[PDB]
Amino acid sequence: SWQTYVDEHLMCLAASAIVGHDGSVWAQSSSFPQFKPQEITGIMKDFEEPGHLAPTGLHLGGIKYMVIQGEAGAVIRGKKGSGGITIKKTGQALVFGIYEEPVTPGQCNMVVERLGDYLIDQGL
Repeated sequence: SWQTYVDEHLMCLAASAIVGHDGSVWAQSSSFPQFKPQEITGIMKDFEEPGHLAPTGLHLGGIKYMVIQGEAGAVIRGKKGSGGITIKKTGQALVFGIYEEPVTPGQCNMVVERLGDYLIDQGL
């Protein structure tokens, strides 16, 4: 099934998703939150303007994260409690990874990187 394909190729407590720059879901794991378009817009702006989201924090699914060091124009990183969020920009899409202990930041960061690696390799 599509969902078993997605769940085993994405990060699946942790969740992950591939979202177009226009905000449409290309694939999301079973527990990935619904999000708001304005949330995607501010994320797209932080990729243009590093530090943009830092004074207000990063919001996804209404959840507030503290912005930390990412990769300018390419990766956003956020922390909350014992978990956090990683967002990688590709040519056409955004890869999201959300994690909570005992999932580690490094586990999430690497699933996101691998997804972006695949998408960019496909020209997306």
